[PDB]
This record gives sequence, C-alpha cells and structure tokens, in this order.
Amino acid sequence: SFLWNVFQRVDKDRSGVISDTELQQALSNGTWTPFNPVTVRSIISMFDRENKAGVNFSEFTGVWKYITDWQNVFRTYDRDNSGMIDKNELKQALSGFGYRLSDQFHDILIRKFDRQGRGQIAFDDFIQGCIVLQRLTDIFRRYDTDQDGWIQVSYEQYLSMVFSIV
Amino acid sequence: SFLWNVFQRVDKDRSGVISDTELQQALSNGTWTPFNPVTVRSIISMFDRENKAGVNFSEFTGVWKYITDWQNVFRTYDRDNSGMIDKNELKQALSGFGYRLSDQFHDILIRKFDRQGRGQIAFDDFIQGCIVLQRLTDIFRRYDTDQDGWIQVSYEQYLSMVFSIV
Ligand code: NA
Ligand code: NA
Ligand SMILES: [Zn+2]
Ligand SMILES: [Zn+2]
Ligand SMILES: [Zn+2]
Ligand SMILES: [Zn+2]
Ligand SMILES: [Zn+2]
Ligand SMILES: [Zn+2]
Ligand SMILES: [Zn+2]
Ligand SMILES: [Zn+2]
Repeated sequence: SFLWNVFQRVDKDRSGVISDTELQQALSNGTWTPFNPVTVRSIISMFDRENKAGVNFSEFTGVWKYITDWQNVFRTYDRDNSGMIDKNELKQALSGFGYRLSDQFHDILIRKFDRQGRGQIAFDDFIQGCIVLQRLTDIFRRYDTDQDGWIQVSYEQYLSMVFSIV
Repeated sequence: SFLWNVFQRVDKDRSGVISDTELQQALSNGTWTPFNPVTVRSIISMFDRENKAGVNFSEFTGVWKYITDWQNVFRTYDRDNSGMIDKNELKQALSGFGYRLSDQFHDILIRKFDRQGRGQIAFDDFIQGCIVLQRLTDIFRRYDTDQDGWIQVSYEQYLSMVFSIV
C-alpha cells in the first residue's frame, strides 16, 4: 500500500522492475558514499524468484522487510549511535546471533568487511559481512558431521568446499 | 627492445604506464570476447611493484614473459588445437603441474572457471583458474602441518582460512 508509493519512487525507469542500480540509489549507508553494490546484488538475488536481475513489487515487499529488519539490528548494536559499528559492537552483534568467536578474530572481520577503511563497519558492509558468515557457517556445518566445531577434510574436499562458497 | 614497440602500442594514452583497460584490450582469449578482467587484474597486481594500478615498461617485460609462458602451457594441452581446453585436457594440464585430482572434480573446476558457459575453458579463464588453485594450495599447505593431504581445523581456523584467500 504505502509500499507501492515507495516502489514507484525507486522504480525510476517505471519498468515495473527495480534494478540493481535503482535499489542502490534508494539506499544510504550513512557515510555519503554509494551503498555496497555487492550488498545490493545479494539482496536482489535473495528475493528475485525469476532470473530477472531485479525485483517486482511483490518481491519488493520482501526486500523492504529485510532492509528494515537489518536496520533494527544495526541500530540496536551501534549504541554510541555514530552510524558505524566498531570492534566491540561487532562482537556484540555476532554474539547476539549466536557466534562464539575470539576477540582478536574480530580484527580480521573488520579488516575484511570495511570498504571505508576506518576500523569500523557501515550498514551496507555489515549486511554483506553477516550474509558471508551465514554462508561459511552453512558450508562448515555440512562437513562437521558430529557437530563439535571441528572438521577433518582432505585436500580435494577442501577445494570443493571453498568452491561451494561462490 | 622489440618489447618497447609492443609497450608503445599497448600504452594508448602514452602515459608511460599500462593500465588494466589497456592490457585487457591488447589481449585476446580466442573467443572474440573481452579478456577476463579479473585475469588482467591479477597479472597487473603480480608485476606492479608500486601501488600504481598499472605497469611501467620494466615491469611489463615481466608481464610479457608471463603471458607467453602461459601461452606455451595452454597450447601444449589444447592438443585438438581448438582454442578451448576441455575436461580431459584440463586433467592433463593440472596433472602436468603435479595436481592429483579426481576425474569428477574436474567437473567442478570447469563449471567454476568457464565464463563462456560451454563446458570448456578459454585462455584467460585458464590462467585465473590456475592462479586461484595455487592460492588455495598455498593456504591449505599452511594448515597441513605434517604434509599428508589432510587438515583438521576448528570453526574459527576455517573462517580465518577462507578469509586469508581474498
Ligand atoms: Na567434527
Ligand atoms: Na595433515
Ligand atoms: Zn526499474
Ligand atoms: Zn557505533
Ligand atoms: Zn563506535
Ligand atoms: Zn568430531
Ligand atoms: Zn597508459
Ligand atoms: Zn582443446
Ligand atoms: Zn577439445
Ligand atoms: Zn596428518
């Protein structure tokens, strides 16, 4: 309903389908730089149930829910309310999700996810990071057959593991 | 020497530095489609000993050697001389490098490396594939401490392993 007005504002070529570029330009990451294109790509492919390279209005109500939900999480854990998420808050956010990860390891996470290069993670980078972690966990989980947080794999199962990431 | 004439032909903006776009356009992959940009990016970052985003003439003599050498390998193993490399020939090429990999696993390799979508791997895709495999092997090797083609890793060492790929 109110969602239709949003859709019409975002669908700038009035095609009836919201493309990557369109969704990108309707989202801010709180740093006055374009929203992470990879993040946009992931959100599109998530809800696009055709091979459309975009989302229609029905699919878009899903996207709108997804982004709003990700905003709740991000604002909850950015408690000094700066707009970025820091080492401590990232530790909190992933701890809230159920990850049990060492403090130093969050050094790597920040280095890997933060496009801004400022020791902190923006909203767009934050979504991708979490998405990438779900994926790595899904894969790991296929190989940790007795569920004790350990895997023994051969060279070939490793390669096919890394290749099933994609 | 003769290399200088090549460099001048490739350096189209006459800057004295060969950019990504420039190198790309001076290379064919034998399929009348642009040479894999990722492949170009890798070759650049390999020989660029500044943070230049390109190569000067000195560095370029390295690149020229690297590409010619990769051409020898590719032509050796594309023995039906089509321009593509197939499952059997890929099996040969990597076997020549010292990889001991199962026949079915080469299904995954072709699916993963072939941008053309035709069950075969082009010259540009072939270089990247091999490069990606060297990297995965280097990493694996750091973790296979007793050198028997097996690793046991925890969840956190796995994440940091996958993250050291990049
Ligand atoms: Na296990
Ligand atoms: Na081992
Ligand atoms: Zn549109
Ligand atoms: Zn914060
Ligand atoms: Zn902060
Ligand atoms: Zn176990
Ligand atoms: Zn140039
Ligand atoms: Zn062939
Ligand atoms: Zn063939
Ligand atoms: Zn062992």
